[PDB]
Order: sequence, then structure tokens, then C-alpha cells
Amino acid sequence: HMQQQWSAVDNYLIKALIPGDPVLDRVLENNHRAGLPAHDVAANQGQFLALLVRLTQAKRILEIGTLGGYSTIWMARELPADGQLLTLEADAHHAQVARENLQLAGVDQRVTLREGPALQSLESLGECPAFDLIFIDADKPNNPHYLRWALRYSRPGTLIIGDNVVRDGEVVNPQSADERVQGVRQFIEMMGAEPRLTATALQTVGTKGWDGFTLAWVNAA
Amino acid sequence: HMQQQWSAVDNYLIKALIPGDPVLDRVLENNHRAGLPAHDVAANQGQFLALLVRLTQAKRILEIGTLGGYSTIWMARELPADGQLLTLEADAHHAQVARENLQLAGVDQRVTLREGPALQSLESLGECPAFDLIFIDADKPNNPHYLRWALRYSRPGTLIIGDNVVRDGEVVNPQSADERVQGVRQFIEMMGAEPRLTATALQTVGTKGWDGFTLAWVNA
Repeated sequence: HMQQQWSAVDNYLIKALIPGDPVLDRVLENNHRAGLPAHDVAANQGQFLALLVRLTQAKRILEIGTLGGYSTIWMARELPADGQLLTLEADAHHAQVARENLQLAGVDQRVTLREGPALQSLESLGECPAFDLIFIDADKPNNPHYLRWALRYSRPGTLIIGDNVVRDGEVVNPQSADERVQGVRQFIEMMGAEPRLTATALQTVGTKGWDGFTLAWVNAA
Repeated sequence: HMQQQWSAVDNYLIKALIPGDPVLDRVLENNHRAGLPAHDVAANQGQFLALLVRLTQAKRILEIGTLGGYSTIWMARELPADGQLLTLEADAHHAQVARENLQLAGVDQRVTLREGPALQSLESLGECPAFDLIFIDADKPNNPHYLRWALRYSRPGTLIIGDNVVRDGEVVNPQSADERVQGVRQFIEMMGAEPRLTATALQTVGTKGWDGFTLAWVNA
């Protein structure tokens, strides 16, 4: 009932505002063909991320959770010639598919894909310069750990985005047995209690159903 | 059922993320006392607008549709010392409540409120500098005209925000009798046709129910 309406509105809005893109179409076709979980963002969400790159004037982006590289491509296209996007993927099959999509989209020079446990990769960064934009959407149970590393590699004005935080409403459940819910709640609470962050969250609907995301600006200490 | 879930999720997120603000509470209470239509953004939406001010590093903001000044305050608090927010409000009663609220919140010095028909005010500006952020949430029938003016007073990198574009699903109707819906449709289709804009839109839910907004970056 509500879903058909959300989809209809998304269809109208997306067709009106966002131009057709042959390479992005092919990226999504590749993901489905490879049998990946369909966790790709909707086109309007991708364009939103691209606008966040423009707004931050990002030259350095960190993405936690590559999947097939759909979000990666939306962001990476907006980087300057000397820009870099580091993206982390644990799954070998996802990394393989993502590598192919990065090449197809012509962003494989700007993007560095590090395959392995995301935390292992984060622990190995060493004296890395701060990132300008950080996108978090991997294994939810470890969300609070990702936030800690995000803060470590931030500067004043860095934007941190946390996707998929609503969990079909279960985010409000303080006694959930779901580690993904526990991780998201720890993440949100950590964020709210951190003076170095000014944060908000928006619930969204559309073709991908009911969900939401956090957006946090890093304050000067 | 769905609404109660959206409300519970909003209540959780807002309480977790956004510090209590007795002054903003009072602004909202003032709006209700004056009998204003309850069209104020939710607190998470207000904080979003405030982050957009930080992201654009805005020094000049244009808001079309003041109401009680609730969103005006969220934005104006983020302006630097040399910052200015121009807000346009056609309703005399609304303008008076808004002035009171801006003064209460201690931001009136950062805000110029121009009372009168918005289009007339926009016609009056002449050769002023561009705005860094532009927020459109007034009379929907006039949206297409507001966008033309917004473009006129833009620079490359200006962000244009159009709030309340979903019209509870009726935005999809190719032939509705509502002037608000047809205004929003012309606005969206005008936005999509303009190569000087890179636009998107997001549908939102929460305590204010189902709605959505557009976000457009002005190209060089």
C-alpha cells in the first residue's frame, strides 16, 4: 500500500531530476548477475552522496563496505584529478565484482580497494592524512568501532555518514537480540555523546523501503 | 501503526543526537500561541539545515517563507560574524511572530526580515551579491518563479533546497486540480531541465509524516 506510493514518487522524482547513465545501469546489472545482496543505494541517494562530495570539496574519501562499488562510483566521479577514495571490502567475491565495476566506470585510478576485514585495514593506516568525507555502511555490529576509527582519521569539517540505521524500526528496541541493532544503537549513542560531533539523522522512504541515515560534522577541538 | 513507528524512531534519534534547547522549545510554543499553522520543520530537519550552512560555509542565505522563524534560527545560528540571512514573509501576523522569535533567540542582528509579497521583494533586490544557500518553502504555486530568482542570485556551489515537495503522493498526478501540486511539478521539471543545476530529492518520514525535499547544486 504505502510502498507502491513510495516507489511511484521515487520514480517520478528520479526521472525528472537525474539523467540516465549507461555505466551505472551496467554496474547494477553486474551486481545482480554476480548474485550480490541487493544493498545498493537508490539513484537519488547516490546523487545525494555525490553532492556531499561537492559540498565538502573532498579530495580524500573513506568508504567502509564496498559491495559492488555502486556508491563508490557515485562518490569517486566527483573527486578532483588528485583525489583518492579508499574503500574497504571483506568479501572476496564482492571485491572481485567491485574491481570490475571500478574499471568499467573509469574510476579505478582514484579508488583504492583494500580487501580484508575492515578493522584490519583501518588498523594498518598509520600516519594517514584525515579524510574529508567518511561513509559507513558495512557490518553493523562493529559500527561503534568504525566510528572510533572515523574520528581518528577526521579533521574539523569532515563529514561522517552512517547508512542503514533504522533496522525496520528495531533501532528503538533496547533489548534486541540482534547484534546489528545493538551495534547501531551503540553507534548512535556514541555519536550523541561525542562533543567533537554535531549530528542529525533522517528517516527516508522510497524504492528501497523504510530506512535512514546519520550525518555528523566534525568540530574543531 | 506506521506513523507511530516513524514517531518512535524520530523520538529516539533526536533524543540521542540533538541536545535539548529551551529557547527553540519556546519559539515553537510561541508559534502555537499565535495560532500559526504547524508547518515548522522537525528538530532533526532543523539540524540538517544547520549542517548545510556549515557545509556551504555560508555567509549569505536567502529563505523564502519565514513562518515563525524556526528554521531561520537553526540556520542563522551557524552564520559567521560577517554573515547575513535574508528571509521573506508575506503574512503580516507571521512576520510579527517571527520578529519576536528571532529577538528571543538572540539572532535578529544576523537576519533581515522583509515583509511583503515574496516576488515583489525578489524583484526589489537589484545588484546584490549571490547567496550561498537558498531555502524555498513558501507558496508552492509560485515555486517555478522562486527558482528563476534563486538561479539569478546564485554562484557556482550555491545550494538550493526546496522543502515539502511530496504533497502526500499527489506530486505524481499529471493532471491534479491543486495549484500547489502543479506548482511543485513545474518546479521539479524546471529543476531537472536546468543544466546549471545538479539535483536530487529525498522522501522523508518521521513525526511530521511523509514528505520530501529537493537539493540542488549550482554548476559553474
